[PDB]
Amino acid sequence: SRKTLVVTNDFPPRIGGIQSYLRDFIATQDPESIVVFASTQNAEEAHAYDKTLDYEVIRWPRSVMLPTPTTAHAMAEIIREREIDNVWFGAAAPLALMAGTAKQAGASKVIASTHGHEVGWSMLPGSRQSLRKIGTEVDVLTYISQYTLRRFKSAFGSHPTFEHLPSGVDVKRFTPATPEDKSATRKKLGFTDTTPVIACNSRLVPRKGQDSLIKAMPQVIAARPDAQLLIVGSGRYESTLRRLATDVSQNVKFLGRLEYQDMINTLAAADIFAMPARTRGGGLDVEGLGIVYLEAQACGVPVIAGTSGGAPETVTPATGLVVEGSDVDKLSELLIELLDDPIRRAAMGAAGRAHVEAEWSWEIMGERLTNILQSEPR
Ligand SMILES: Nc1nc2c(ncn2[C@@H]2O[C@H](COP(=O)(O)OP(=O)(O)O)[C@@H](O)[C@H]2O)c(=O)[nH]1
Repeated sequence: SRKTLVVTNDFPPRIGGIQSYLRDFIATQDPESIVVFASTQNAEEAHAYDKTLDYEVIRWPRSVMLPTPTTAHAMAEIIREREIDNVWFGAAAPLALMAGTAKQAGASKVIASTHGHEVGWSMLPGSRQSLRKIGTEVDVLTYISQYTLRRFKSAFGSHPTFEHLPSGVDVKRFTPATPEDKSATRKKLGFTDTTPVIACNSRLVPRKGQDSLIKAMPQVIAARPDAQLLIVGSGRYESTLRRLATDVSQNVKFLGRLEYQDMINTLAAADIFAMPARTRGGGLDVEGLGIVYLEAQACGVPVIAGTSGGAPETVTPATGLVVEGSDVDKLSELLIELLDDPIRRAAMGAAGRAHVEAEWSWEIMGERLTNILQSEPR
């Protein structure tokens, strides 16, 4: 059994996307075969958190872990002391620039994980050269979607083998609602069993397409007068969204940022989950994957996804629909059509749940990581 050291600046108790990614991936592995080397933002909160774990965390007593000689030295010592076989950089740029030292220290395999940022790194000349240096020193480069791969593949070069490793979804916590729970949730919101409910859970920023949803509502409301768009989340774009929703205000609910379990109950009680993501920022503001799509399918709820980035990759023709956010006529048509067909909706949600259980759970994704970390080097 090969032993892995994960080297990261992004680790709990701090809250974030990479933090969740690593935490949930590490928990899929045998805890005796895992050591973490992480920076420390608050010493007493880090110690309190590390004591809840069944695997070792070694804290680097700096607020940010940077690719420096002292950090590489410390990483090297751990590699030899703990007899490390795999070195895993939880985020490729810039920390995986220490991959050379990992090989010098005696590690037989170096893995680096990309997420969203390396797409932006693909554009600048010097930034692109750092991606090349990482690529020459890393044996396995993981990516969240076929879209992100296409964007940065040539920057990294052909030395590493490229492996698909997106986040999974907890299929025991994101689970279809009982008729009891769903009915009670709706009453909590001031709705009934018959209220048409569209849910959008996401940060309130232009690219998520809550603006597109709001502009599609007049037609939906005309067709289904009691239809409700639930906007779950917070963000800078809220005030613009509230202004867009002025004339449809009776049918749009800004629920703000909900507690974790309330967010799951609200989602599971919805008829449709919609988030018509578009690409903005000159091609830089993109949906890398879209975990919310996987969470909706896990709750057995039909999905409307956008054309942005890796968003289409989350759904099948059986489980969800892919739409252009700016196409308001089509988005409205799709929502009304889906709201008027409860048989199709029941079929799409069932297929969505089966889809995540077959391809997107932490059990499935954990098996993929096991394969990467436990296979002999080529
Ligand atoms: N508890 C809670 N979680 C939310 C809320 N809005 C979004 N999220 C979570 O934030 C995550 C969003 O990730 P993702 O979809 O990938 O989009 P990203 O943030 O852009 O990367 C998902 O896991 C959501 O469940 C909210 O209002 N409450």
